[PDB]
Amino acid sequence: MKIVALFPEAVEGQENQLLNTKKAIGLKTFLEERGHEFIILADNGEDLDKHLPDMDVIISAPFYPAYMTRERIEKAPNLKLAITAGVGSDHVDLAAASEHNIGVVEVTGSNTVSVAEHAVMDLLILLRNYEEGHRQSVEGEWNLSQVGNHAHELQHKTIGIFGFGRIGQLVAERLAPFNVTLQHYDPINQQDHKLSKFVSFDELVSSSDAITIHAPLTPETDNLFDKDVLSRMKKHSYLVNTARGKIVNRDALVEALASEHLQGYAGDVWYPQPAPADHPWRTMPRNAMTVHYSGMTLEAQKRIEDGVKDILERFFNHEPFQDKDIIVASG
Amino acid sequence: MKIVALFPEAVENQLLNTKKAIGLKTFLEERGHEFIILGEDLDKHLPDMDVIISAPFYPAYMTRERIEKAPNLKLAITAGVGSDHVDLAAASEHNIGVVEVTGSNTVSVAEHAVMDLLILLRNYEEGHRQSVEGEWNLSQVGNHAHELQHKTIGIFGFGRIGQLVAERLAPFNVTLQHYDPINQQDHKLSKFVSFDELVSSSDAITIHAPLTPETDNLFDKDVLSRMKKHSYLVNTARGKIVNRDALVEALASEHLQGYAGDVWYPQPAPADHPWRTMPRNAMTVHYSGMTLEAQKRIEDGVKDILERFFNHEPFQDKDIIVASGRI
Ligand SMILES: NC(=O)c1ccc[n+]([C@@H]2O[C@H](COP(=O)([O-])OP(=O)(O)OC[C@H]3O[C@@H](n4cnc5c(N)ncnc54)[C@H](O)[C@@H]3O)[C@@H](O)[C@H]2O)c1
Repeated sequence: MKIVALFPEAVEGQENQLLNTKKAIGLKTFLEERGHEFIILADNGEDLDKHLPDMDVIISAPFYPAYMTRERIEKAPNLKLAITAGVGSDHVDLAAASEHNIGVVEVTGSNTVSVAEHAVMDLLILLRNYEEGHRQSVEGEWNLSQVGNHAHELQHKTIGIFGFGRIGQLVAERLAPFNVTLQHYDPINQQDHKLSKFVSFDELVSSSDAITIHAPLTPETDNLFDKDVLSRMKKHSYLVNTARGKIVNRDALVEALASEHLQGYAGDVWYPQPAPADHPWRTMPRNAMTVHYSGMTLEAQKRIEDGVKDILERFFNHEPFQDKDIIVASG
Repeated sequence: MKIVALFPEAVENQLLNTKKAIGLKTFLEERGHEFIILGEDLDKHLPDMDVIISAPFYPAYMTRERIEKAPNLKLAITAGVGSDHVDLAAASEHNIGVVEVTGSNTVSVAEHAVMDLLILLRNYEEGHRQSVEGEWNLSQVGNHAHELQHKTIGIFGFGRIGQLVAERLAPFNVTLQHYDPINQQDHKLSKFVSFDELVSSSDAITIHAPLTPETDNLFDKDVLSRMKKHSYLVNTARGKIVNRDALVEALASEHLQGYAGDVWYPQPAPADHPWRTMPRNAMTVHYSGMTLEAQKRIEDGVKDILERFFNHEPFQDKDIIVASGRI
């Protein structure tokens, strides 16, 4: 079986990174030890194309995805398994993958905590106006009026958690001790929790001091926070989205910041990814974006390495995956 | 009473302001006092002012020279905490009361420190530079990006803020350890530990101690190097606890992966303070006393003092710097 991987390019010195072309999350030996062919693409597109005829299994991370469009899938008569090194498979045409009977699996669980940490950090950076505080530090300055102007304690604020699954809940736990009212909305998790009051969406949107997103990208969350929803959110509120870029309307969110309806936006997830160099989210007012590594913390890497490995093991001998892990099922 | 306030010009829903002036306009003229907001070339005012008010980051200086000229002044209010700007000696002798608003930012400081831990370990600074910069490395940012979870965090100084920081760190599933000269029992939350051990065993250390003669320069070149490789230091206690220049050596050599905090030697930090420019800092200037609800706190306090003064009531001693006749 021939296994193709796309990973970020290794850089001299960065001897830590697991998920790159050099250390390639341990698969070279792991694979080449089991009789299989292993191809790491430093290519993305065009060098991808020359493997489509024969790749048995494709592998990539959401942070740096090999897009499996219908176009590409149809070219891959050998392909049986698309593994997402991480969580988030929107880089794969599920519909076509389904129709060609390719399986699609990601490593559920592997980086939930990481992402929670990143989100509460974002709350803090946003409310505390860390950005201004650090700019002034860096730029020679010392001006408390202008930092002060947007600096808030997180304490006593009301936080709305949109999507109260694994990460939503991890975020509640860590936010609870900061003395803050929690509300959440989830289709299903619609009971009060020890930590959060269930609330309608309408209500989450309008009553939250800031909102953090922990919802999947489904037909309902697709472009959910458009001009209309942003509009309905409290004036001067904040928004944190480390779930998926597309939930939040690229352009609407800009107009919301520039007009100052929204006090700030942070998160680490983009449409599309990689974020093109001129993505307006990079440059826009009062942002605390980072590039997309929150679920790619170093420790997160081991967890991913170990999942991809376990998957490939089960795959190679017809052992059935944990349901956790299956996006599209295959025979 | 005629009440004078110096605040900065506006520019800004800041409260300590020529525009918002912590609400003293209507508050005062609604109980019939005169209210004058301003520059310190209103000497042209101090013959007869009953009360002066200012904030510590933009003081009206009450020099002996000016106090002698100010014979009707009964109350100097500092909108905030820190009355360096008032000659207490003279205050005392001309029986002016000097009072402060003991606005209480323990929680603020704790949040700030916890955020610094996050920014440091997760590699937010690089993560954000790449963003703004239009890059998309991933080896670069991932290379030093860590979960806070599972890390051992050492708290140097287990008073209110340390404790406040513990409670917030607890649900992140880290090992907490602390050193305290007094709370040397295990805490349901942090294991007591010797300072030696704090230094050498901690993944990141946060300083929550007071500036005493034994905390002065405690984090010098020796303790910094006794700390593990690639560890992190966060200091929102006082700048001189950490040796200004040693720490720069400690980053530059990459013994320390990171340093953040909002306290400096001296403060305000000189424009060229090396901690500004040093590698892998997450320093801010020291606002925090400065948050919007720190302003509401001050607002309410300046009001409560003025109200007390007006109805001739007693004060909290915590608020009187120089006591005086009424007071
Ligand atoms: N930044 C990263 O590196 C990274 C890593 C892991 C996960 N994530 C993202 O974070 C999100 C949260 O992941 P998780 O593990 O908590 O998944 P989860 O399944 O535990 O959480 C999703 C929850 O949202 C709810 N939900 C479903 N449809 C909804 C809708 N229309 N409106 C609101 N809520 C809805 C569901 O009830 C579900 O329980 C995921 O969608 C994932 O893509 C990103």
